Amino acid sequence: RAETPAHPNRLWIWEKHVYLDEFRRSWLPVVIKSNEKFQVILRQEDVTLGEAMSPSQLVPYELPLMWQLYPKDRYRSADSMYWQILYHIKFRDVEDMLLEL
Amino acid sequence: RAETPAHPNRLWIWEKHVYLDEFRRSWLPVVIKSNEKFQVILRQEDVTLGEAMSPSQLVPYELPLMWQLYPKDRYRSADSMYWQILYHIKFRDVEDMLLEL
Repeated sequence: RAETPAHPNRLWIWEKHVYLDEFRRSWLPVVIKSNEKFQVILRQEDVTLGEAMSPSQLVPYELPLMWQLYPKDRYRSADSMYWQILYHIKFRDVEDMLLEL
Repeated sequence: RAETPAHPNRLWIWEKHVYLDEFRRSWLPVVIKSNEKFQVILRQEDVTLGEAMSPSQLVPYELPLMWQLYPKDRYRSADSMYWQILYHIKFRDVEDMLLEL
């Protein structure tokens, strides 16, 4: 039930639905709470999915196509916004990431 | 001579020096250019094949077990490496692609 040190470097968007990193590790956004700053819980999920799909065939989105880890552990949105890392925890063979833009 | 735009989304290692894609197409590495990093010539031409090889089976390769195409522009190797597919073409029904680290 503890947090995860090592953080992914990049979170490409695969599907609307699905993000992939450099460890070929699928992450899915499952909730997007909002009040000023929204927050996305990307749960690591198995796949059993494919076909790297385009922005074009994506496309209107609340979340960036890309997510780039910066020197200070902030994630930067493909559209120049910055997202704080809220946690990279794990709860019973369940590994989630919650980003707060 | 013939720039082709839809390149394989997934290179699988069938054996040593034999890859396949989603299409069950044959891709053949003939040259690797150790310039300072890797340059890999891949060329299509189907070869009759049965039981694929195991990674152990194909032994510690020059090449990877699998390349998988990311939305970014590039193929991720089974090793967190990325490869610049610098060209995809055909010279008289002759498919060629170049992959570099």
